[PDB]
Amino acid sequence: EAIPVKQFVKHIGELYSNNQHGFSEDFEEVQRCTADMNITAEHSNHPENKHKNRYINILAYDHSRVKLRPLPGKDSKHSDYINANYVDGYNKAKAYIATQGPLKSTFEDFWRMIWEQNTGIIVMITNLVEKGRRKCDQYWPTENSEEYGNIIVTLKSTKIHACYTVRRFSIRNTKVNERVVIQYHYTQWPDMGVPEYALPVLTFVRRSSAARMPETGPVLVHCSAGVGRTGTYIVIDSMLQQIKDKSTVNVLGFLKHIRTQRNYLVQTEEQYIFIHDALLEAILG
Repeated sequence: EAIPVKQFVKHIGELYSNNQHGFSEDFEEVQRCTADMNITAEHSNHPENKHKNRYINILAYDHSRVKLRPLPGKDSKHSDYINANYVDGYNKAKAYIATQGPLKSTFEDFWRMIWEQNTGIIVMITNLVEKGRRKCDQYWPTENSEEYGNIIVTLKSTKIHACYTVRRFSIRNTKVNERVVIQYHYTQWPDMGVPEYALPVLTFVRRSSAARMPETGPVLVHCSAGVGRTGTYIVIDSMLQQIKDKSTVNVLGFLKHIRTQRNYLVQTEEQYIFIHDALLEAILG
């Protein structure tokens, strides 16, 4: 259960103490927290869906997976699949869709999901290629328009900040009519480990979070696998909201809960520590 901000701040000092022993214990607990739950991901594992997964070991649990409307005709059965899950936010079920960086073979699925779920904000926390590893394919028009199945995406504006870029698109469903989608793209996450300074990430979280408008669909959050940095964002954003609303915090409880909705959310102990670093800076700022 939640603890007051004052207690949380001291708890961080305790977690760091003794060569970070407490952070290691908490993280192991997270890693083991769904071990006995027998959570299935049959759809992710289906041979027909194999090419739709960026990473063989990164699944979308069946009970929380985002489903695409099936397409009529041949191979309709597995046309409902995307590697993506609903994930809760602070006091809001299904506040996010956590998903992998789309593949060229999944661009149509990705934009169809955006249309069908009424998503208005995309949070992207990766570069396309990082230290020679392809992490995500470019699913948006560099300029003008690109067509992804029945969704035509038009670039309207690009605003460049030191640590992130904001791209506004107009999208049109050729079978419907037009909607605004804003992509908050974080461009300075290091190729290895976590950012040295939490401040630019906090700023990115605050601004991208503030852009969520009432009565819209879940905010789409993705990185490469859609678990490590994606989980990190989700925990930070949710805990900031909790602190604002209640002056309490529940990082470990909240993270254990969302592990039930998508595998490996907050993938590394370094990310788990970074969450605390970021929340401490927010509290002190």
